[PDB]
Amino acid sequence: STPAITLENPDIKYPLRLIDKEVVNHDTRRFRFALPSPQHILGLPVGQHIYLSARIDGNLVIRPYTPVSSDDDKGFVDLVIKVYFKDTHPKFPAGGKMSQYLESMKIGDTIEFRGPNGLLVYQGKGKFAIRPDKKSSPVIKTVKSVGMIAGGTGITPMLQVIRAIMKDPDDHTVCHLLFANQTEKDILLRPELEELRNEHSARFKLWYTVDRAPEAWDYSQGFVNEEMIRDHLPPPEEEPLVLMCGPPPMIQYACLPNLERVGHPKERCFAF
Ligand SMILES: Cc1cc2nc3c(=O)[nH]c(=O)nc-3n(C[C@H](O)[C@H](O)[C@H](O)COP(=O)(O)OP(=O)(O)OC[C@H]3O[C@@H](n4cnc5c(N)ncnc54)[C@H](O)[C@@H]3O)c2cc1C
Repeated sequence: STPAITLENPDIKYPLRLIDKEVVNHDTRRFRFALPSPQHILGLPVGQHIYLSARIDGNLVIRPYTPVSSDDDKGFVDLVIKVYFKDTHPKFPAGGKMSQYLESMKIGDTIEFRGPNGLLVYQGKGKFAIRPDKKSSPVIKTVKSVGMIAGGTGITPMLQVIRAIMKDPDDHTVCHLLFANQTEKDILLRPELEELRNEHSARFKLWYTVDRAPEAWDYSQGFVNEEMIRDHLPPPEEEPLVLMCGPPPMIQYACLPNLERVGHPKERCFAF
């Protein structure tokens, strides 16, 4: 038999109860929400995400999240969240709406989840099903390697796919991640990524870039560029699938132009 799923219908909102909040570091949290019973699973295909929705300061706010849990977890869903506090970044004085709302929640408060959503589903052993849109059907793309470019919060769609691959010992797909952040301090999920590298280096390649680097830095500095894509993603000759998730100036200026310069087919590069 299979566990009961939580996300039965994508147009229903499921208010889930907050049961634990971990302060990972000053501005990073892990929020654990209870599913309807301890024996439920979320019901989120690999490749897809959920949305959170709430009335925040009187207005509707909806945002996508990819849990760090999986359908192997019974009874709960975990979200890792970067909190964007007001009065910290000069270009974003108000901070972030949903992330500050999450930070304000009390244990026992609920928030609405909906899903699953997204045009890409990983079907295992290198096979991806990618819709060109929500009523069109998908392209069952099969690849030997996956190039992944994440910026900031865009890591969690990548991590979900990486973990699904690594846990299947008969999945020979190789994932190459290039992960960009503002600073070293601002990197999400570094221990988790480095554990995967420790255990699965043959199938998981890891590289970081930071906009500004610390004194002691072993990786790259600057925005994603042509050289980083040549050096840290599979070559286009091997026809990898290229996945991206990051702030829309990152995708537009740093990722797509440079993927094209290396020779990857731009129009095949998928943005979560
Ligand atoms: C598929 C997918 C999965 C995602 N998964 C996650 C996840 O697991 N965890 C997660 O935390 N986010 C995730 N995100 C990002 C998420 O959807 C929101 O963009 C994020 O929570 C910020 O929303 P907000 O309402 O707090 O900010 P908004 O009010 O929408 O602010 C807009 C933008 O302003 C920038 N900004 C605001 N304040 C600051 C600040 N102090 N410093 C730097 N930049 C600032 C940010 O880039 C922010 O996105 C995901 C996005 C996608 C597309």
